[PDB]
Amino acid sequence: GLVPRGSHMYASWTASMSDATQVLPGAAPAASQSFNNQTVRHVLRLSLGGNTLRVKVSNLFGKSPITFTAVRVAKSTGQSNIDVSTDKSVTFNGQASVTLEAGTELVSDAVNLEVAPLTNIAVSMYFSSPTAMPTVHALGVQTAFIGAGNQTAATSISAAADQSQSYYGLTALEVSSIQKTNVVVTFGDSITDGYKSTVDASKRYPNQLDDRLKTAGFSRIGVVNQGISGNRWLNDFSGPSGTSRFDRDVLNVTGITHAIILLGVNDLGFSAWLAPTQTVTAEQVIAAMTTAIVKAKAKGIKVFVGTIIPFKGASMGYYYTDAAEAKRQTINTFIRNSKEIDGVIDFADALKNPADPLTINPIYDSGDALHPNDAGYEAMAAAIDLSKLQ
Ligand SMILES: [Cl-]
Ligand SMILES: [Cl-]
Ligand SMILES: [Cl-]
Repeated sequence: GLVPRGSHMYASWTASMSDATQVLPGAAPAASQSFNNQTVRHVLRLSLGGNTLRVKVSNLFGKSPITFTAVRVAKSTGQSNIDVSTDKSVTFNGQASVTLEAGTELVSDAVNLEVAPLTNIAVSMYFSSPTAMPTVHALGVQTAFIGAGNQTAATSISAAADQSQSYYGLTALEVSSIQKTNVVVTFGDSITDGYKSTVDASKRYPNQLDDRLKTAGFSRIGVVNQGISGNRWLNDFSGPSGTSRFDRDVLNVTGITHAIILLGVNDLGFSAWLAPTQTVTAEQVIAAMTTAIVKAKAKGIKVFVGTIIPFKGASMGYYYTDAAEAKRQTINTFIRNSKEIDGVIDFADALKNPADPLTINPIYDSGDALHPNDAGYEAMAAAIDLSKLQ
């Protein structure tokens, strides 16, 4: 009959945050980008539609407060353009300006803009003051547009070479519905992030998963992306360690019902050359995984773990090694035999080279023997049984 009219918020799009100034042990410290009397217009693809939306802004890794002088939202018509008839002020407890102390995040007021699944909205931020921004999602696989002055309500951004592929201080977009809704969180590294998939093409594997769900009729099963390029389970860089960020980036995602966990290859590949002081074992990796899994089951989430895709050829002797291949096979065997998880997604089986299972299938090779191409990410999405996400 009639669906109960109670309304709830659901994560429709996400981006995990990193500290752009944090560097590998022994490296020279890095500077953060800054804005000064400028506007950033982000573009993001919504997984779930609904009637109102909220915007989550973040200063999680700032060293000083920042002040969002204005935040606006509108439907995207491509490039930096918006449909100004949909332009809306995003307020924070009634205010149009909001200050976030260092290490905090804030959800905005609800905004009355009806939006559809698999459509692009634009979130525009204006920083009047000189603003350091170390809280970023480094590789968005998506063009952001920067311009002088407060251009948050403009038809487009007038700049250029002032483009980025990051997200600055923007971490989540929630939308409301009365419908029953599933939120699938994909948690991982570059390969969940969608690195070497086509920019602005929405061809990350969670994008293609989302496409498959909507084609099958599940407009109310959302997929949100919580990858971080270069992420590791046991150590900071790139981005907060998988274990330290699992509470924020998986457990606290608004409305989470499912999780696909795919992380580890950087724990294996960093120790040859990038972080020799950070050699880890397959057992230490499995210990972190099961703590994450056990937490998520304790909260009612259905947990799926993906096998580590083959990566022979990926800088032989400097990322891939025989030690890494051994650790990868122990981890894959554990995943494949675990009775603690709700299910396995055999990404490795789906994507391996039939000529040589230790390498990625050449037609899915972006060319570096590690990262899939668009076809490889379509193949990852195809490997997932949609009944698991119901
Ligand atoms: Cl096995
Ligand atoms: Cl499956
Ligand atoms: Cl089904």
